[PDB]
Order: sequence, then structure tokens, then C-alpha cells
Amino acid sequence: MVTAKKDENFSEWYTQAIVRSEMIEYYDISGCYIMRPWAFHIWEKVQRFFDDEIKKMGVENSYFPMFVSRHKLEKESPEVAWVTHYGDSPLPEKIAIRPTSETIMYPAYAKWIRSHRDLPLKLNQWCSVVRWEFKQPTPFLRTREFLWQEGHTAHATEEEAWELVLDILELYRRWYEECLAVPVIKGEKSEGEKFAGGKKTTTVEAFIPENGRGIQAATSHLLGTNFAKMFEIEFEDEEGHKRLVHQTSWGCTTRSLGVMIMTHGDDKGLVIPPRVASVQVVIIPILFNTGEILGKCRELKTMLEKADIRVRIDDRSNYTPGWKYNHWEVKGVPLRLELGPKDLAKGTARVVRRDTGEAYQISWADLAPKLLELMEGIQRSLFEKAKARLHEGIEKISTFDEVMPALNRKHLVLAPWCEDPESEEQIKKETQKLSEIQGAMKTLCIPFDQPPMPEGTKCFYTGKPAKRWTLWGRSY
Amino acid sequence: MVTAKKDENFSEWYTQAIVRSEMIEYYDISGCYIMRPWAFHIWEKVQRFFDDEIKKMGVENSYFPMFVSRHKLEKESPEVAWVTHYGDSPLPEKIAIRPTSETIMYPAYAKWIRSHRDLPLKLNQWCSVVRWEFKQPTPFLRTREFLWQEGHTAHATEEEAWELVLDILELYRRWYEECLAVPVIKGEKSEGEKFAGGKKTTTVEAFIPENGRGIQAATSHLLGTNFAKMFEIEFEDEEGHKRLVHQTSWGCTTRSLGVMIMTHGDDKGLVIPPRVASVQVVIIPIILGKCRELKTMLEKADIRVRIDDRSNYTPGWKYNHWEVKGVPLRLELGPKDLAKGTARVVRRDTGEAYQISWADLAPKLLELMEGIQRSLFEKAKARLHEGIEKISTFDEVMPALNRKHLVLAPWCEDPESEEQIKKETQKLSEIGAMKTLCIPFDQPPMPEGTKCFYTGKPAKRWTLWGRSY
Ligand SMILES: Nc1ncnc2c1ncn2[C@@H]1O[C@H](COP(=O)(O)OP(=O)(O)NP(=O)(O)O)[C@@H](O)[C@H]1O
Ligand SMILES: Nc1ncnc2c1ncn2[C@@H]1O[C@H](COP(=O)(O)OP(=O)(O)NP(=O)(O)O)[C@@H](O)[C@H]1O
Ligand SMILES: O=C(C[C@H]1NCCC[C@H]1O)Cn1cnc2c(c1=O)CCCC2
Ligand SMILES: O=C(C[C@H]1NCCC[C@H]1O)Cn1cnc2c(c1=O)CCCC2
Ligand SMILES: [Cl-]
Ligand SMILES: [Mg+2]
Ligand SMILES: [Mg+2]
Ligand SMILES: [Mg+2]
Ligand SMILES: [Mg+2]
Repeated sequence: MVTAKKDENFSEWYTQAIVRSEMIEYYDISGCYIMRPWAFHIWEKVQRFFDDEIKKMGVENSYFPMFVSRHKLEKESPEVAWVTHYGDSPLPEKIAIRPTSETIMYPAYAKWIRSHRDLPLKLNQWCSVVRWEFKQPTPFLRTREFLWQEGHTAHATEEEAWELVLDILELYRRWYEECLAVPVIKGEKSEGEKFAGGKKTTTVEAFIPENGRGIQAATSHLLGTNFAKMFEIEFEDEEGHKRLVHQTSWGCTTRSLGVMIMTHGDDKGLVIPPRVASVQVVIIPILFNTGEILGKCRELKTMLEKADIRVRIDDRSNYTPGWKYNHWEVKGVPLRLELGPKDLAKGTARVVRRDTGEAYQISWADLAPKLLELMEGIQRSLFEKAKARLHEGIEKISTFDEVMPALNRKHLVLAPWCEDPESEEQIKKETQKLSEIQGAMKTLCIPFDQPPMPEGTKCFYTGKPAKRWTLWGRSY
Repeated sequence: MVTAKKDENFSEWYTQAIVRSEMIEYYDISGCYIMRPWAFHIWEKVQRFFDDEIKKMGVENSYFPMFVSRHKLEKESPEVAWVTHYGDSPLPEKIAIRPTSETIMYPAYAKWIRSHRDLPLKLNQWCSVVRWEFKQPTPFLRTREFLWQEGHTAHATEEEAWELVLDILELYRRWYEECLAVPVIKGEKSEGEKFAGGKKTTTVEAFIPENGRGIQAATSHLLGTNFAKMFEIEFEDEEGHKRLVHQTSWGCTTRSLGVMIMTHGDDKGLVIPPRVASVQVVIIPIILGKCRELKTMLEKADIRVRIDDRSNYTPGWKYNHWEVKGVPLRLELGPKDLAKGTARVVRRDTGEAYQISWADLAPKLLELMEGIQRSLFEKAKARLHEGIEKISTFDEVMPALNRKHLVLAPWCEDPESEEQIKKETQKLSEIGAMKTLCIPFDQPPMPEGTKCFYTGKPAKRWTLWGRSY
């Protein structure tokens, strides 16, 4: 059973919910975690979604090695794990476990690209990534081993690369909004928060109401021509001139599962969106074994599986129905089907939806279509409710004085900002100092969706003219 | 374009082939290779196949960590990679990269398995593995980081575990034989080649005609109860007693790709079985509007098609490129074909050309594709059987090895003998060792007089021997 209350004791709730739901088992190495089926299946669902979508844009998959020579990695960091020996035997030079794959992939890109006919080059990989994170580890959200994909592309023009950046970013919106029912906000990173290797970083950001924190959900970079300068990725154009390629890179990790847990979970435990749940409907026979009820459960299973609904009968002998209800509630199965002798006599079954608790009486013949409609309802309502908590979590302000009260209410702040890089630094400091007295607030993104900006408007901090609205907050 | 000859220098043919098809790029860390799309997509076909099949047996995927603490791994190896630092700082204790995951998975098993209600427990994972191999590395066949799937299961009885050992091994036969059209022999490992932590090790074995080497294609172990005792994987049975569990484990790797390549490849380069080819039919314009219509048509039949309508290459360049890459069928369309209402079609395995009318394409291309696949397999099976010699005594071995053959020979199954045979064969080759590949499930009759071909003692079973990877 789940006992820590979600609003009151968020950290404990989260651990309880991931452990008692059977998603995660703890492990003797810090910041590493076991991903059990109930979590891993969700990762498979989103990997297949995204993979299929990039295969439509002409991206192709590859696998580069997890190892990189120190020489190659330090070409141009305290997080990098170094291998120094195998068995008893010292290596000639230490070797790094990949923390990201630029220094592995880009030298190969310099070899493969010779001519404009080689462009665009579009690759992705799925792989694990290792980083010795300094911060407190958190399962899914921050781990020292995480799973991700990483895309790297090279184009003859900026315009084509930018088109891809945005197309990929829309797929990350989809990953989170369409599969996980988490609402996100597309936006440009500030100068201080963007990938230092690139020209412009775009991002998809999320908000955890229960601790008032923003969190970057995924990232898509327009890298410009600078890696191609560094690594010498050049092409003869059709006029025989030597040109630099234009590059993008993008990634999203097992962090997304965690954001999904935090968003839809409640005091009983998980709530998993139907699109990604391992089991969408659990059949629970009201049994404390004559074979009439399980006979009908099996029948119902077959029937529902014909509509591609994922189903499990919990036919365990030694557990009471109510025990089982709770069990599958902690796991967040979006739908429970109850079948007892009553139900068996009526030709009906009783269905309870995990998001709201609402119960329904449904005739055997209507089950398949009615459970499909219920899952669309559940999926959609999870989203709409989270969207509403997102927009209730953002306070629009005009002045630096509105900042601290807005952070204390566990809110994000949306504010007109001059975008001067020095100012971002000043605001990280000033809100750090002010937080200790009573923690740093930073930029999360400049939203693509800009609320209106009355002609005279001034920066909430410097009072200079204000370019755009920037979304700020405490963050992971 | 490929210039080395497969029957003349095999190593350089292989290198050329996997490089010029754009399957493999070489890398500065020895034993490690870049898998490009053309090779990665074939891995994706066989992974999706096996994955779906183990799902129907109730197996579920997971992901355990790639690190394992010194203490846990060094519990009861020169190949294991050790992490000792983050940035410049050293760790309290060093930490190993997963060479296999018994030591990572089995403590959590001991904790999740309490009763018989919790059995069978069936998990699998896809990951990479790192092993600092001392042998000569070879792309795919033997690499320092390789990709695999490792399956690990726990059962109440040995019967049920064993049942599962064989289901999985049939799935590996299917993986090699149905997807990749590589023929394989199911078998038992001898006591000297079995996984030392298990009871029995079953295997499927493949063969490389051009260097006479056998090669383990995949493996599936009846672990018995010995890991259960060591990790404390006990459960409460029906009667209420504390029973150890019965375990299996099994794995297959990217080595499968290299076996496929070496089996079907020829002097012009790769030949890819239709069942695993990302592109089955490449359409080449030599017009563009009909190419589009034909593609649409062929996809109705689920045929995977690419039109190579890239203007920056000559049609000739395209014939050679898709050839080296092993695309099964190539379809050529000019002005003369356009006005005849037909297409010229060339199959990659035999070079045979067909003239096919637009209406008959989908059914005929489907016919040819089943023929390619059926035929790759069948030639490879005949090539396999021409490579194994039934023998009776030891005096036959060296000549058979020099013909680059395996030998099937009756054996007492004394472990000390296999050891002796290796050294002996080592020494006569110096003047190279031959080991057991497997005891085939398919045993020929053993007449009662018969003697072990080496030691002169009464034989037990027929055993397959040769050099190997
Ligand atoms: N330790 C981690 N565990 C899980 N997901 C992660 C982790 N670090 C980064 N991510 C995700 O991976 C995405 C791209 O990685 P990357 O851009 O390299 O991260 P980053 O910029 O270093 N984020 P941060 O470390 O907070 O500064 C990020 O947007 C995160 O959503
Ligand atoms: N270095 C490697 N690269 C690629 N595939 C491998 C490698 N080593 C083993 N395999 C394959 O993966 C399967 C599972 O590994 P495993 O059986 O534990 O290896 P092994 O017993 O150490 N083989 P070997 O090193 O030849 O004695 C093996 O049976 C091989 O089919
Ligand atoms: O990983 C990236 C860039 C890029 N890699 C591909 C997808 C994600 C995208 O952010 C950023 N990054 C984060 N963290 C680190 C590095 C680093 O480049 C370099 C090694 C030190 C740790
Ligand atoms: O890994 C296995 C057995 C088993 N592991 C699980 C799946 C594959 C199956 O063969 C054998 N093995 C091979 N090589 C090594 C080990 C080892 O156990 C232990 C570490 C040293 C290198
Ligand atoms: Cl330029
Ligand atoms: Mg970081
Ligand atoms: Mg950062
Ligand atoms: Mg080995
Ligand atoms: Mg061995």
C-alpha cells in the first residue's frame, strides 16, 4: 500500500510509488537503479513511437562504441568515468565511457562527408550513457547510468537543419503529450543555459507542481557550423567549393518516465496513461475454484485482445479481491474489470477507472468498444487535468518584487526580460541569497508561445526594454 | 566495388565486404567497431523477431545496471573492464563494466522470489557487454564491446526449466535458419566447453567453409540449482518447504550478423536474405512517375522498396552499389521498358534476369524472394554437410582438418580426453587446436562394438569436432 501523501511528503511518495509498484529495485551503486518490466515496458513503448517517427523523416539507426580514447574526448570534465585497466593489466591510456557521442561520431562524419551528394546525413542511436552526476541522484530524473537516444545530423544549409530541429522538437512534444499525457512547453534556451557547442538550443520543458520545479524534458540543438569547424566536416558543393556542414543534435532520456509518474500519480500510487501501460485492463475474478468465473475471464480476455487491448487476469488464489484491487491501483493500471458470480449471472461486468474511481456497468457484448472509448477518455482527461495544473503553476509578473512570493507558492514565473546574459547570472545570485535568508531561480525557456507584450514594457529586473517573455523557476 | 576473392584470401574479402557495403567503420579502440545503418538495421530485424517470440512465452524485458561492484563480481578474470576514476578523482572502490549479468541480476532474484506464486520468473535484457578479449578480434564475430540479449529464468522444477531451455534453442535455430538463412546444428556442449556455472549447456553451432572453423552461434543453459544455492534463491512450495529454484540463461549476439555475411557473401560482396533485408527491391531509373507507381504497388504486398532516384550518381554506379550491399532484387526501368509495359529484374544471388510485366510484379517478386531465401539456406546446408566427415579413429583427423572439415566421431566423453586431443592437435598443427563443437541432438546409430576414436574405449555418442572461433 502507498502511505506518504503526495502533496505533503513528495520525496517519500515518489520512492514508495516506484518501489511498491514494482518499477524500480534499489541497487548497491549510487545513482543507478534497476528498471523492472513495469517501468521498462513504458520505455519500450516510447522508444518505438519515436523510433518509428524518425524512420519516417529518413533518420537511420547505428551503434557507435561506448568507449572513447582520452585523446579524442579531450580534443577541443569531472562527470566522466575512466576505465584504466582490464583484469590485472594497465591500459596504455585511460579510456572514457561515453557521456555523450560527439567525439566518437563526429570524426567518422568528417570521413563520410566529402560531397553534397552525401547530404543530408541523419543518424540516431539508442544507448546507455554514463555521467558521475554531482547532484543528488533521483530515479529516472537524474541517474548516473541513464538510457537515451541521441540524434546527430549534418545538412548543406542552415535552413534545412533548422527545419529538422523543429520537426524533432515536435516529436518530443508528442512523446510526452501523446504517449505520456504530460503537457510541455516548447521554448528557446537563454545564452547561459544552451548547449555551449551550438548556435541555438530548443527545449521542451515540464513542471512538477508538488515541489514547484521546472525540469527540461528533452532538447534539440541547432549546432551551426562550429563542430564542423572543429572536426573538419566539409563538403564540396556543386560548384566545387569547400563548405562547412550545418548540424543538429537532440536527445531525450528515461527521465521522461519519471516526469510521467510525478504528473499523474495520486495518494494511492501510480496512474499510467493507457497508451503506454503494460496492462490496460486487469481482470479480477471475485474469488476467495469451480471454473465458471475464470472460464468467463479467459473468454473476456480473448475478446478484448481481439481489439488489441492489453489484459491480465489476476487469478491468484491466496489474495482477496480487495487486496488485488489495491495492488493494481498502486501499479496504476488504468482499468480494473470485476467479474463475480453476480456479474456472471447478469451477463455484465463492472469496470472501475483508476484516474477518477468512476464505476460502470457494461454488458459483455459492449466491453471491447466501451473500454476503448474509456481509455481515450482517461488518456485525454489525464492530459487536460495536467495541462490545467501547469497553467495554474505559472504566475505572470512585471517586477522583481513579485518573484520570491511566487517561488514560495511553488510557482514558475513568466516575465518580460531583456535577455542580457549578465542579468541571468545576477538573478541566479540574487534569488540564491534571498532563498537562504528566508534555491536559485534560473531561466527555463523563452516560450514559442509568447503572451502579448504591450509596446512600452520593461525588463522585470534591469528595467531596460524587454525583448520577450522568459519562463523562470527553481529547477532540476 | 569488391576486389578480393572469397576463396583466395578470406580475411581480406571479409574486411572489404563489410567495409564497402558500408556495414562497418573502423575505430581507434582496438576490438571495437562502428555499426553503420546497413548493418544496424539487420540487427533490428533479428532483435524484433526474437523479442516478439520470447514475449509469447511470457518473457519480459528489463534493464539492470551496467556496473557491478568489485565485491559482488569477485564473489566465488583477465577480461573484465574496470572503472577506477571519475574525472581525476578516484572512486572509493573500483567498479566493473558488465561482462555478463549473473552477479547483477541474481541478488534481486533472491529478493523477489518468495513463494511458488512468484514462479516462473522470466526476464530478458538487450544491452552491450564489454570483454577485453585476448583473441584476435573480428568485427561481429568477436569484439570487445558486443550487443546481445541475455535471458535469465527461474522455475519450481527442472522439467519446466529444461522445457524452456529447448524452446529458446529452437528460437535461436529460427533466428539463424528462418531469418538469416544460416544452417545450424543443435547440440550439447561437452563437460569441458560447457558453462562452468551450469548443469547442461545446449548450443547451436555454425560453420565457415573458407577457414574450416566451427563457431558457437548462440547458447542456452540448464543452470540447475547451483546459482540458487549460491545466491539464496529459495521459495516456499505448495507443501510449505524451502525449495531452491531451477534456473536457465541464454544469449545470442551481433556475431549472428557476421555468420550471415560469411555464409551468403560472394566475390561481388554481400548477399542479404530477403527476410532480413531493409531494402528488398531497389528500383533504378535509367519514368520517374512509374517508379513511384510501382513502389506504391509493391508496398501493397508489404514488399520493402527503395527508388534510387538520386541524380548525382550514374545508373551503373547504382547497380554496383546496391549489389555490394546485397540487395536481393534490383529492378531496372528505362525508356524501352516503359513502352513495353515491363521491367527488367536481376536477382542478386545468381544474377538471373527476368522480364516481368507491371501487372505480374508483386506476385512474381514475392515468388523470387521466397526462392532467394529458400535457396541461400539450401546451398548453405549442402555446403555445411559437405564440410563434416564421419570418422572412426584418430588417424583420420589431421587430414580432415587440412581439408578444412569438421569431423563427427564416436567418443567416450571422458573430459581428460578432450584436453589431450586439443594439445595433441595443437602440436601436430604447429608441426590450430581442435576442440569439441557439440554432441548433436541428431545422433546416428551407435553399433554395439564401436570404440572411441581416440582412446580405444567404448564410445558413448557421436561428437562433432573441429577448429573453431
Ligand atoms: N543524469 C540524467 N539522468 C537522466 N536524464 C538526464 C540526465 N542528464 C540529462 N538528462 C536528460 O538528457 C537530456 C539531454 O542531455 P544534456 O543536454 O546533455 O543534459 P544537460 O544539459 O547536461 N542537463 P543538465 O545536466 O541538467 O545541465 C536532458 O535535457 C535531460 O532531460
Ligand atoms: N566477444 C564476443 N563478441 C561477440 N559475440 C560473442 C563474444 N563472446 C561470445 N559471443 C557470443 O555470445 C554468446 C554468449 O556468450 P558466452 O557463451 O558467455 O561466451 P563465451 O563462453 O565466453 N564464448 P568464448 O569466449 O568463445 O569461450 C557466446 O556463446 C557467443 O555466441
Ligand atoms: O550531451 C550533450 C549534447 C547533446 N548530445 C546529444 C543529445 C543531447 C545533447 O544535449 C551535452 N553534454 C552534457 N554533459 C556533458 C557533455 C555534454 O556535451 C560533455 C561531457 C561532459 C558531460
Ligand atoms: O556469460 C556467460 C554464461 C551466460 N551468461 C548469460 C547469457 C550468456 C550465457 O552464456 C559465460 N561467461 C563468459 N565470459 C565471462 C564470464 C562468463 O560468465 C564471467 C566474467 C568473465 C567473462
Ligand atoms: Cl562555408
Ligand atoms: Mg548534465
Ligand atoms: Mg545545465
Ligand atoms: Mg569468452
Ligand atoms: Mg570457451
